[PDB]
Amino acid sequence: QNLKSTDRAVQQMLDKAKREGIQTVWDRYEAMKPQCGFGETGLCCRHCLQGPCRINPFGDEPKVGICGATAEVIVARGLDRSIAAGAAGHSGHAKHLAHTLKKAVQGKAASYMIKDRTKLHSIAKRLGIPTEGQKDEDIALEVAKAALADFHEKDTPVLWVTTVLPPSRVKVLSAHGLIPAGIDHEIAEIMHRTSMGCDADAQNLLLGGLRCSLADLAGCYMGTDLADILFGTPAPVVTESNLGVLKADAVNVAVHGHNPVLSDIIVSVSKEMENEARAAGATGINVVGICCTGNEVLMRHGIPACTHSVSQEMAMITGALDAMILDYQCIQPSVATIAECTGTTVITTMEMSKITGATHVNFAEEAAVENAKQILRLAIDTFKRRKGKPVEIPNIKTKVVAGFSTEAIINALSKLNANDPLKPLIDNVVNGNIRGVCLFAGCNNVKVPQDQNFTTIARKLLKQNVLVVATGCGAGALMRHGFMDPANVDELCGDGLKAVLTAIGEANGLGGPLPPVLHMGSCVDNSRAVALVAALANRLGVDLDRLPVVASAAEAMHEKAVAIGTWAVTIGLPTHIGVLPPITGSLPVTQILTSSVKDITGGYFIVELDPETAADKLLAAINERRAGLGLPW
Amino acid sequence: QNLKSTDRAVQQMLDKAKREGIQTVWDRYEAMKPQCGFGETGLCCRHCLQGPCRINPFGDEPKVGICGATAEVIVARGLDRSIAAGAAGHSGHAKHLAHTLKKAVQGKAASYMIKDRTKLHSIAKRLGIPTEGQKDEDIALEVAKAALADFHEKDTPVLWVTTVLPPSRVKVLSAHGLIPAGIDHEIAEIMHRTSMGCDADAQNLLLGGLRCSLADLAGCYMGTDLADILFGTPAPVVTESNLGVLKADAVNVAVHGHNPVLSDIIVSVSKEMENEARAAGATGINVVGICCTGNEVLMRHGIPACTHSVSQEMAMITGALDAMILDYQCIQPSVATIAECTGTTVITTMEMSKITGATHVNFAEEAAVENAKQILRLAIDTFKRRKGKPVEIPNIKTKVVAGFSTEAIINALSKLNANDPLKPLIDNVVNGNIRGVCLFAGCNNVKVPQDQNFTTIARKLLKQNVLVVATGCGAGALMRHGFMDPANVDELCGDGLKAVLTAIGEANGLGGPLPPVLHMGSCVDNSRAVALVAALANRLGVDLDRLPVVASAAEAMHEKAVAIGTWAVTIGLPTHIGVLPPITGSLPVTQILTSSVKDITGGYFIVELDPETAADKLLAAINERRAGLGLPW
Ligand code: SF4
Ligand code: SF4
Ligand code: FES
Ligand code: FES
Repeated sequence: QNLKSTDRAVQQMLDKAKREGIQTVWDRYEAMKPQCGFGETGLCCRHCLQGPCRINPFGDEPKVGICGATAEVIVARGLDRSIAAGAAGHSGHAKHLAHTLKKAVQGKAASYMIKDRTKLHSIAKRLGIPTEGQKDEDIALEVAKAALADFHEKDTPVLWVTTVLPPSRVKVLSAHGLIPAGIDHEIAEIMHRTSMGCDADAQNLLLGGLRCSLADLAGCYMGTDLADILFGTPAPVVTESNLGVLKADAVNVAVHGHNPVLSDIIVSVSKEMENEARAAGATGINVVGICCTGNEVLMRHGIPACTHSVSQEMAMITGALDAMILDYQCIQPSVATIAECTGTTVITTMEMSKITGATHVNFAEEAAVENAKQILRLAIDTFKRRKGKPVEIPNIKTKVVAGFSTEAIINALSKLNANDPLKPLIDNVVNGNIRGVCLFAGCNNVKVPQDQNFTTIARKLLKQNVLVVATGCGAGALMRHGFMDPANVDELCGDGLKAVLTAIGEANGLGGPLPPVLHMGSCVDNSRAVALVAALANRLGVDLDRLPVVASAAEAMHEKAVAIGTWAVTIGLPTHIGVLPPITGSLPVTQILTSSVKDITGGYFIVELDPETAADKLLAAINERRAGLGLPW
Repeated sequence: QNLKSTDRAVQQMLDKAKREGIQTVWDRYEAMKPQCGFGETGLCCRHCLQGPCRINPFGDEPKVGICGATAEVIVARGLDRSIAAGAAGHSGHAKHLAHTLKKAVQGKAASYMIKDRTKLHSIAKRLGIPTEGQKDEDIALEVAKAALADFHEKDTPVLWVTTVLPPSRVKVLSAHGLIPAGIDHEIAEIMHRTSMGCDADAQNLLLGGLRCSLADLAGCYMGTDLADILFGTPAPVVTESNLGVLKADAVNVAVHGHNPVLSDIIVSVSKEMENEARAAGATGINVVGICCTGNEVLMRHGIPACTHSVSQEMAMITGALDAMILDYQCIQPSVATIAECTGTTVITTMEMSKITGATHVNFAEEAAVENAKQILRLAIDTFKRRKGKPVEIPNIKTKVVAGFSTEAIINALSKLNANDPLKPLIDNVVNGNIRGVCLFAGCNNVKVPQDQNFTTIARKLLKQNVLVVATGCGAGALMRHGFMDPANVDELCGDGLKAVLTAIGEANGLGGPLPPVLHMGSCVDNSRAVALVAALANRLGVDLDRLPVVASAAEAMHEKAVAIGTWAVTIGLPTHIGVLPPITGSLPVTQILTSSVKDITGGYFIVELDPETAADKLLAAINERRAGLGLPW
């Protein structure tokens, strides 16, 4: 099973699924092989009913689409639609939160409130909204109005782009026409320009893609900002991860999907119901996280993470998962079928994300607590049906220190330099104790043995003194293999990095170091990494494409991950992707994305499927940035 | 060549392309066969980087997508993305016009103005904008603001849906949650819900598709409304169509694409430049139309239509097409390559729609006349380079009576009943002289011999006394085969229909009938057919799904045509599609779209590739509607 996942708890559940005849994502992948090489290379188009069109990567006809679309047009149009789809997910999430904040401060949803007043006022100031003499509720109404206004054209560009990057970066982007006019405007323009008989110039198409990726960045930053207002900015927390966080004698409830509007309410209402759960024979309600909504409640509340991404079905295979509470995105719809076998109650809550065979409980913010109780009573009832049944929870978990919002990182660093917190970090980049920074982001993918690329690359970079930060299921991969446990710093980190993590941790009273990898949150919380990197660029007086900072979507899957990698390139970072995106069927598109975009944004994709080679390429990119700043490397 | 096109002028140009070795759309189609059956049936998904996933229509594995997506989910998600793409095109067009109207009345674009003041005031009244005591420019600013507001959520739904359908239809749609909240909002929600791990219930997905199709309807109606304000509501005109409208001794300039913002300015500036063209040896500038922008200037100015859709390359093969002036959508990008062979100057004008190898002249409304002169001077220069070269313009053209906006149809009918214009039409539906109404819409498709389905179906329906109306390239097909020439009424029309067309035409002083088919305009002007049908429903006091009115996208191609067919079903019409959409790989999705949607909206798709059978099915649908109104049939 280690060819499927490097996670031992997942391997144990794969053996249970095999002997019980429960088909998994890995079995469905095997059944799909060999996969279509036209789609794998990007040389397929179904944008009109004259299709499907395909182009042989090599050889004879077909060489061109029926309408005359070349390989470079077809590849660029498909990639642009993936970016637009990713932007539609992250910004759908953000829009949901904007509507929740508005309802809250209009008195329409009393289960929600302004929890981080400080962040509300800072966002208002950043956006140019006056706070002096204003009621918090009125400021929040104006922030929610500004959030919603960024979805459409108006007399300003998207402010969750132009106010969150330094002016010199905005200027570079504006000079190339890359600043989005409106988030949903750009998504629709992509769908228009990529439809039949429209845009048919690869560079033009890909510039539109870069712009739409910044609409995705705006949605991510907006979702982090609004979720911090509503639910609190994360601070360092200690918890655990992997399937051993399930407890046979508790009602085990996973929150899965993306939006904390849902998750966060499940967490508080579940403790409210301890006594009812005990009344049912359970010790209590054990809320656990899957995917980004799990990361949201891990970061804010220390809720333990059960699993992530490709292995999500394995939580159900234990037999102990009484409920899986879903909102949207990244939920394998197989979970509704598996539930018939495992007893789990799978519950959808959002009207635009239903799964045939799952129970639907409409969630309304206006009725959030009651809707939550309804949902948790189904969970308790499911716990009751499994009294007497043995379960197989692998007794495998790791310790996880997390909660490293950008505010938390700056506060930690301020213990070493109170009035210039970023300076101790920059000092150690300059003296070589920190070689650079790498952000691990994005998914697992069934094509890659689960977590192998994240852990292989992260081990090489940590030994070379790279400060590693992580989000989403990249953070999930690293947490489940111990990279968020400070007890593993000696094993994993180079001496320079160890010295810095230890100095910061001691100054923070820890009696030891920060963990090897800093968990910066969910995938929208890649925006926190942008805030940190923009702050470092501003403090140094250089643009982002001069910093020794890189990103790696080492096992990417979702259209959202393609959008994140594309905005990482657009804001100026060397950006590794460890699965093949469907671009290899066009050399000119590949050359743009891996080379000539350097002359546009200064960032660039590094496509590399072999993780040791990827680590070497990421180190070379870091070291090239060091050299360009005149630093030793 | 008649297996490729039923148009004799196209056949002649196909012989010229063959002996000159110029590859055409039909050759690229042959080179693509056999096409992929997974894509043809809809059983392919590339929504994440675990893909491509496919499902065998029959047999053994693969049976399910890697994430667990079933065939019905994959088929429904692909269809929903096509609807969203279509909505993105028509509403991109509409948004462009809204911005042009705003610029015009703010003094920012003096080449544009309020030409149809009457329509401006009626649209304002329909939208609820006050006109009394207001400056036309202020009313127009408020209409343009309302147009732009319909792209995003606000305190009202999309008004270019709810104000253009009768209240009883709005109520039906609202009861099913189908009224769009914002045009670009719905497009983005589709892209979100269809991304990996999101919506996975076929009925839920398809309800979202129906709602997004009404966003496309709103974009079409908004684009017709705004283009009528700016450029005038069409009234009946007489012109010609097919390649014989090109003139060897003139500078031949085709306007191609969709938006009249461009086309309409080319038309007036070209007459301004007669003397310059004569100075170059030409008799003048001969502007001709291709595709919908050609339909826009045909309807408003009587500009002759050269060709449409699948045969658009053939205009260039004549050797006489000096320039092809493009905006966006439905332009085969092959035209940029063919131009190297034919001498034509292909000029793009919109920054989101470029074609490698074509000259780009940025068009700005603020500089429209100067930009137009620049463009037409390239055309004159191209004419000069071909002095001495023989050309081969087929001497084949038809007479075309067109210009039948809904206002023009009502005015024509008012000559028979001044204060109740729709009553003479309804009287003749009741007495059986008019069996029903059929709208032909949408594209040609290289899979169908060009125009064969439109003309075969239209001949059967006209003999059975159906009033036939047409738009877009359906109108193009029928015009090029003589269906818009009143001299062909005796040949084509049943005695009842002939009597009505003659009575209306005589009352209009024509000394003869209206033409066999009424041209209602471009594809956004399918909204004119909606206005007529909604007016008839309102006058009868019944909803649209009780009228004997059907639609046929007999040779559909573009995602826009899929969106139009889907909103035709959503507003209550039986809607034929004469090519296979990628739904046959899911019986449950097919059953929804062809049968159970009748219980939701009262409309339904009729998929039928054989045109004689399609005509029989369309007549049965009309006659079932007649029977339900208690009428003989
Ligand atoms: S848009 Fe062009 S390449 Fe794509 S399916 Fe249609 S004809 Fe083929
Ligand atoms: S979304 Fe599901 S069906 Fe589609 S490519 Fe990804 S794994 Fe395959
Ligand atoms: S031919 Fe396989 S993805 Fe289209
Ligand atoms: S397998 Fe051919 S369209 Fe994907």
